[PDB]
Amino acid sequence: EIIWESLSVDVGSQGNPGIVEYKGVDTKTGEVLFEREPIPIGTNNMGEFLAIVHGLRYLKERNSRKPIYSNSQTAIKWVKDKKAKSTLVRNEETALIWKLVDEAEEWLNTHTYETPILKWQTDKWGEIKADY
RNA sequence: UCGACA
DNA sequence: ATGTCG
Ligand SMILES: [Mg+2]
Ligand SMILES: [Mg+2]
Repeated sequence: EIIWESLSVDVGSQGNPGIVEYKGVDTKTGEVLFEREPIPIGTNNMGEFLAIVHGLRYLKERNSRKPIYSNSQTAIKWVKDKKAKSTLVRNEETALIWKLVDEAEEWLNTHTYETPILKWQTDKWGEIKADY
């Protein structure tokens, strides 16, 4: 049932909106494959979205067909739509995350991928392996 | 009016 | 508490 041969991604924050980071781990081993430097202001869902898209890019650049697990129904939908429907205000503090989101959407519109993006089933399996 | 995912 | 979708 759990596809162990996969990349798991999650967001961590302090505040929401607040300081946002995300990371990607090997679901089997728990090895940390990428971790993004904290972004001073963002939302949980923005970070969950950026983590997926970072994973797609990471896997694509490495010619890997592994799926990606996320526990975020929001982010999964945003990635599918190629569109992050965040409510976060736009100002000088949120400019960085909003630039990163814009660039993520732009990646999705300029690349193909066959990577299945799967929902991690927290209720049945416990916390996703990339959890902070 | 909630339900659900975080 | 907030950020999001069904
Ligand atoms: Mg999560
Ligand atoms: Mg989590």
